[PDB]
Amino acid sequence: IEPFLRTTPRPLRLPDGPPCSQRSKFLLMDALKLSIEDPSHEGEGIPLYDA
Amino acid sequence: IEPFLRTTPRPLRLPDGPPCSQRSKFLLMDALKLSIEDPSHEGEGIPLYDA
Repeated sequence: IEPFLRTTPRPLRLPDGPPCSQRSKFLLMDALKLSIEDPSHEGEGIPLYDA
Repeated sequence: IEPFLRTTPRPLRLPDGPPCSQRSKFLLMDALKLSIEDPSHEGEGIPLYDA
């Protein structure tokens, strides 16, 4: 058993290289939306005409 | 020339018979509406889908 002291743990060594790139399926914080208002008398509109 | 005094004119004689009936092409004072609101994105809606 080797004892685990307050000086034993070391930081994780992150790899080197060129910076990572986005891989999500859609934009997260850079997304821009075009918005419209749909009053009560709409129910469920076909996604194509909403676009 | 026969003079026209304040006792000469007589009221028009309206005809007799059963009471007259409506002949307008749409209801005037008995009409009822089914209404929907529209903001600004419904600009030129097809009259069939509005109905």
